[PDB]
Amino acid sequence: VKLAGNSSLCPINGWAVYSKDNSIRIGSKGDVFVIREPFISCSHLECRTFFLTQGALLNDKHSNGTVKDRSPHRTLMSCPVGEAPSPYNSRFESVAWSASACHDGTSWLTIGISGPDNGAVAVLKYNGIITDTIKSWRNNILRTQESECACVNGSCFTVMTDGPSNGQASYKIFKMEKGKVVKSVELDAPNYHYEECSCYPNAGEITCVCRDNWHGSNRPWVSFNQNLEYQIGYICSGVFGDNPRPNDGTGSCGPVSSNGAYGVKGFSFKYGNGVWIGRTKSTNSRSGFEMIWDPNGWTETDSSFSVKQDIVAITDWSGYSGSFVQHPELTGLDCIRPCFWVELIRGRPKESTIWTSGSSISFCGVNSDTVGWSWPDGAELPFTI
Amino acid sequence: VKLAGNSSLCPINGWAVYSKDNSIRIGSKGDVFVIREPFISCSHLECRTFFLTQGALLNDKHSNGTVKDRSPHRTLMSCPVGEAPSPYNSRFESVAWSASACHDGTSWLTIGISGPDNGAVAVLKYNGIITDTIKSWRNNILRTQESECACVNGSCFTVMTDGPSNGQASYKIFKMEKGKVVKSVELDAPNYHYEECSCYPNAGEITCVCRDNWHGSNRPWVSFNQNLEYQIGYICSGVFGDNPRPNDGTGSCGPVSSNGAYGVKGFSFKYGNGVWIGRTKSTNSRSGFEMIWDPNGWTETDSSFSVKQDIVAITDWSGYSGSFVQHPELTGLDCIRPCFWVELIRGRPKESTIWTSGSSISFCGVNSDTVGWSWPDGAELPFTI
Amino acid sequence: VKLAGNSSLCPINGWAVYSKDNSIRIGSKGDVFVIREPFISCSHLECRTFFLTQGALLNDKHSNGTVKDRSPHRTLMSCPVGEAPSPYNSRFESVAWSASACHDGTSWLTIGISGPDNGAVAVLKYNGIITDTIKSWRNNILRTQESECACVNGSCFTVMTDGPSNGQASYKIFKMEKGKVVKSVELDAPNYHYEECSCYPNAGEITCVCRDNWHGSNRPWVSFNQNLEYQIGYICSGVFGDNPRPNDGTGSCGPVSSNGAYGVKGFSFKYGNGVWIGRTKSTNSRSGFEMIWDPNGWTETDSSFSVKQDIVAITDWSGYSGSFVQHPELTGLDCIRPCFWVELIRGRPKESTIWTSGSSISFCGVNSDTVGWSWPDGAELPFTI
Amino acid sequence: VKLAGNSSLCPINGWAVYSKDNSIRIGSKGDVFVIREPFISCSHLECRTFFLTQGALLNDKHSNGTVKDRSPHRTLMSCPVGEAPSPYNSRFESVAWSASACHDGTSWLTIGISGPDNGAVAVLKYNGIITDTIKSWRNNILRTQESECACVNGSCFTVMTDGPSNGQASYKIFKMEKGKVVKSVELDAPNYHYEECSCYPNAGEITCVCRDNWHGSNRPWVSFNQNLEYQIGYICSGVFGDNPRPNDGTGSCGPVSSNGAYGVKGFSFKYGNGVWIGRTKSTNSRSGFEMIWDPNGWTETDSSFSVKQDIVAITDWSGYSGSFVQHPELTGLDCIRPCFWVELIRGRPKESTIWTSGSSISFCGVNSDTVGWSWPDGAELPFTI
Ligand SMILES: CCC(CC)O[C@@H]1C=C(C(=O)O)C[C@H](N)[C@H]1NC(C)=O
Repeated sequence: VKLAGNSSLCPINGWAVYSKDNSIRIGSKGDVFVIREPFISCSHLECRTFFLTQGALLNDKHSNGTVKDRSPHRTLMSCPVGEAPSPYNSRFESVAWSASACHDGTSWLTIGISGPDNGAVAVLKYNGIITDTIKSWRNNILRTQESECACVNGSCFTVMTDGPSNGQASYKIFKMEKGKVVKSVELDAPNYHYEECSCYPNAGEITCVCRDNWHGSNRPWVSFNQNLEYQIGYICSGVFGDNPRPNDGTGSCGPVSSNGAYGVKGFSFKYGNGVWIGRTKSTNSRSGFEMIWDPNGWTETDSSFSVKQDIVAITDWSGYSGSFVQHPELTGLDCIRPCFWVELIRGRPKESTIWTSGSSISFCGVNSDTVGWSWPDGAELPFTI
Repeated sequence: VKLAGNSSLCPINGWAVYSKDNSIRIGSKGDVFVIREPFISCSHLECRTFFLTQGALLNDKHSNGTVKDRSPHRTLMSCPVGEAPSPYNSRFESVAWSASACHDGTSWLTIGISGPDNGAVAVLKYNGIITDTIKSWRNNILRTQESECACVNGSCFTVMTDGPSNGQASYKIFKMEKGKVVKSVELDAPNYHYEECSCYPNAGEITCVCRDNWHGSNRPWVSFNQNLEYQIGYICSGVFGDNPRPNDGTGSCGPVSSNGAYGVKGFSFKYGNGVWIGRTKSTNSRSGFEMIWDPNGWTETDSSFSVKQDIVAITDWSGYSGSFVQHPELTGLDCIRPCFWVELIRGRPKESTIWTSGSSISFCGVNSDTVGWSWPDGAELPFTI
Repeated sequence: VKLAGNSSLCPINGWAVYSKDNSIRIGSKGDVFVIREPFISCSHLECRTFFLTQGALLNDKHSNGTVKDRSPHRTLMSCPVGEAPSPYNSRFESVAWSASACHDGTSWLTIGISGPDNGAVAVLKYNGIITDTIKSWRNNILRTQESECACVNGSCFTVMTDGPSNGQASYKIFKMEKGKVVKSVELDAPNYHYEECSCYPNAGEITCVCRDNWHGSNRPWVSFNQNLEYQIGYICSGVFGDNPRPNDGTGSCGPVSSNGAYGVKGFSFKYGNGVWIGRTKSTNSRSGFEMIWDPNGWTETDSSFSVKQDIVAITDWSGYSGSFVQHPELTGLDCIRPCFWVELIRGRPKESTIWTSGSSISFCGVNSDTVGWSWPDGAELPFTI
Repeated sequence: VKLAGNSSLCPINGWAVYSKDNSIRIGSKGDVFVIREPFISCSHLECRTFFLTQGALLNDKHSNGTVKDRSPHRTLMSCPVGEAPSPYNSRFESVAWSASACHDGTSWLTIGISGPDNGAVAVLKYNGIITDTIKSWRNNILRTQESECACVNGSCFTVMTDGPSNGQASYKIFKMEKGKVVKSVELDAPNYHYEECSCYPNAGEITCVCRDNWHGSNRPWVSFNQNLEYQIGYICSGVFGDNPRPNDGTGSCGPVSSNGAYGVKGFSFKYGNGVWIGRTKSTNSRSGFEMIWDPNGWTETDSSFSVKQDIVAITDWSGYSGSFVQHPELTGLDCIRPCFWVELIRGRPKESTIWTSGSSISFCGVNSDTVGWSWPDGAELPFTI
């Protein structure tokens, strides 16, 4: 039975720890994969951590990591949440160096992009069997979310970008059913920059908060209806979401240029005019992580908010973070659970090692209360190398 | 179908071995988690061993174990009974440094506490999805059973403590249905100290034998109806069940203060006025274990009992122990099976290693006869370190 | 639905290879249990390999193996046929240093004996939960088949022995259902000696071909009905099946003393007055294996037989072997498929290592023709130790 | 419900990446089997990777590899597609130094041949249980596909060879039902040489394109109906498909002798008079790989073709490749989906190590577009040896 996306984000007051895989600590001795962007996505029955791997284990020569980001050895795989991703507990999903995945309530749709930078191609797989293909339309690094795609009413959607990671690039939103692109639209988003979008369903529409790697310290967003009729803008909140960024001053609804000329995959959840923002604690490094509730900051420009829930201390590394959803059909709830996962990145380039991998921690919505704390990766570097 | 807890504990003459995971021996080379409190719990179909990990494997630098007991890496996981807990074979359950779990006939209820000591939050999950949150109400290390909770008529129950592990603390009994607290009661138990409760259902009610870390050598207990109407007291037998403890002299039905101002998670099974006391063989160390049947001993003070069955020889190390039950819905029996597990602690503080982990063995009730013997951990220490 | 054991053994011409796990060779690097007696047994749906482990892995110090045969760490487990037994693919069955198992069409019956030599106890489990217990009745190493028991008409049967491994011992046949011993009989077998029986159903009855460790070079047998009314004897064939043994001279229908004073778990299939005998090739060691078809040989004394199918060369080590059965409920055949398995033992006492473990190979019945060959263990000893 | 093979090959334009296991890169630390000929075959629900192993893991002394190809330790196993084959994730299929496998829509049929060169025997299994045997009829290395067999309307087919791998050999086609040979036919192919056939169903008929190890640079083929009524020939195209082979000149419909006096296992898909040809890029080594579409090149001789899609750069190693198929009962499509896998051989004889193993990559049919690229093994040799 197809996942209805008609309900709304549940009302929350904080975030409860949902999972911590300790991959890198476990991986010191265990056969753990060296990985990146470990995003979570759920079905009507279970939740899985997807991730991309260079096809190498921690503490092996092959973790050498000097390799180009986009190698032909990169693969999308998944394992059950909270488990250290190893070759013994991971299901192969697709060959790719950028990807997303989501479940329509019936089957898994995975989207693995691979090939050369000037002709990369996205392979879509419904229940593991290739169902469609998408080719680079700009011949300049076709790439996608690196987190869950969103499904509604039997249709799933994703955002892909092709073009420079500096100036303008091209952005298309795709609508697919049973792994087949039935429709697609190129956003008319001049002066906007979209990368690694974190999308989620809400009352039959999709919202995505993304990364602006070109020229914005705040994050750009796009929300569209099942017919790909959209709207775009930037979280106006002066609690800037991107990293690097400037100190929290006065925000704006289009690209904040001071310091926002790079970035990190992140997310944000829109509540009315308010925003729950996840972000690194540091303004320079992918260190620390905190959730911030700025009621009415999605439209207003302030530096003030009302709640801050710590997640990872500034003294410990973080990295990519993205959002994921639990549908009522999995929960029994009468709303959609917003949840998020954080990538705790270790090694290069901030640490003196030959490799780079990450741990995940994830949290979920919830009305009852929570607490802030620090759930860092916890590995002692460097490794036997 | 919900688990009816209306039958009573099955009459028993002794305890037959049920399982032994050999985790620490296998861990010498295998990828086994370093763990603590591997309690067992069963559903209407199978039994699983739950345990807590620091997220490190045996024989690996990260099992350094100089970390605070309650680190943010401690996680609750489970694997089939008798298997070595490894990331290749364990299911992630929850992020926690204290917890319990129990199945109600439908799904697993897991309860994992994490967070700082001045406001730990218990996250309750039903079938893997968060269903409730309980906050510390004293802001002083909120903690729970470290063993199977008890379900009856579709409602599950547990006991949590908040406050000091020395003097008076606050104790509450929780009642939840489908992972949600539907009723809670604070016990009016001045002079009492409850910690790491071993609870079990009997005839529609729950009886818990716990640990008094404050000032008792005998174990305190609580029993309660499905409406949290309760009774409390201490095991009066002069066969003191805690550890440390004094030599078996004359008990009392309120905390025996000679020598019992510390302790160890243990259990006991009440039959009528008698008791099966599980406890260590030594009175100073967590070494050896034995089962003891002091009939007319739960209400009476003596030193005399009728049976003693050896489990682990004074010469070997033991540790936490807890009860678990096997319901007729799993068993086919017309009564509830009393079972228990014993944690075989190796390493620190009694050995000269840099870690602490434990193996597990369990036994079940039984009418037929058994044999006393010694099923110790069996690992050679130290390890390659 | 209960396995009907009413059909007869299928007629056969030779044995086709069924499996080979390579455990020891794989075990040089992989995490493989050091095991003994990996007998195979099947249900109505799958076949599984059971085996006993010392709770240790190949190439780790704990395989030190100087440990008594009967240690409290010994456990009964199982993994799918053909797979190397590791703590990552094996199910835990029971704590045991002697064992047997068999499926009745509904659930698995396992029997694991543990405890001291003067009072061992056999734990029976039906679907993993304890259903009965049997204590030593001579207080001298209660012990069992180390191979599949036999089920017919929803009752399973096994043979246990208690008493010395030299002179007269005591022999009992247990009839159990749903894992509960519903009847037992002590064989009245003066001058007989039964250990490690390999039993199989045929035409509603059970026949077991065992090992005489006391004074026989020929194998003793027992066959009984569902009411435990039995008959007994020795394979009369001069193609002596035990090991050690003399050169094939003239056999006798009661113990052949010469050279018959020790032995190895073996099996044999009776077909009318003929026997399919499996035995080692050497007469002083456990090396080589061959299936021999001596028609008119179970009741006659000859040295002559019609067929010999090599299985393991004399230049390679073998060990225990036993029979396991297919039933027409798992096969679709109108008869019972006789199969067998052979244990390839490497290490001590024949080899200069610190451990002993074995690999497994299996073959089945089959009407079509096969080929004799040699399927040895294939590991290079000694190991990294 | 049995798999109908009544539909035609789906029309296609190129090949989308389906999987990459990186087994070598991973085996560098992880416990992965050293394998050869990892063919893929699918059921109506999943696709698995079958491979053959020597019973040894990478980076362990048992991969020493000086061993005859045809050892008694060689086994057929399978694991999900895209996963690294390890004893922890692979299922045991059969003892075999040559094999094939296919699912008939109901259960899997595996064909494993083992035994000595003068009289090997193909053991057939249906759903894990032996269902027939086929003995060498020339006593000179009976051998089969090393790739998926073809199933149609409930009958599966395979091709085996017996005889010299130089001069005339003997070649037979077999039709089986429920793993039982129901009909076989010897090809009347004087001057032809068939080995390691890649077969596939098309419109209720099977087509196989094989290896001529005797005196052919082009590949020989056999197509047959459900009654084993057949036809034979060679791919006439001057786009020589074997390796070694000469530079692409003018070919012939009968064995091209220039340089095709050895070879490598391969495939091609027939569409009308056209042919999709999968082949290595070098004419001397098993290096690189590419798909070429030579329309009107299955019946014609040219050096001209229309499309060339790269799969592995000339600069990297490659190996066996085979066709597998996806049926409509699995895909939902209305036609049979052609796919292929490529074996990426590392080590001996081309590199300086003591072992030989292969990774795998695979691609499927597809109407949308794709891209040529290189997806090499990526392992750094030599290993710690
Ligand atoms: C014996 C003929 C056959 C083709 C030449 O040899 C194959 C060549 C191989 C090869 O050249 O890659 C390896 C195969 N595993 C082998 N199979 C057998 C049956 O031994």
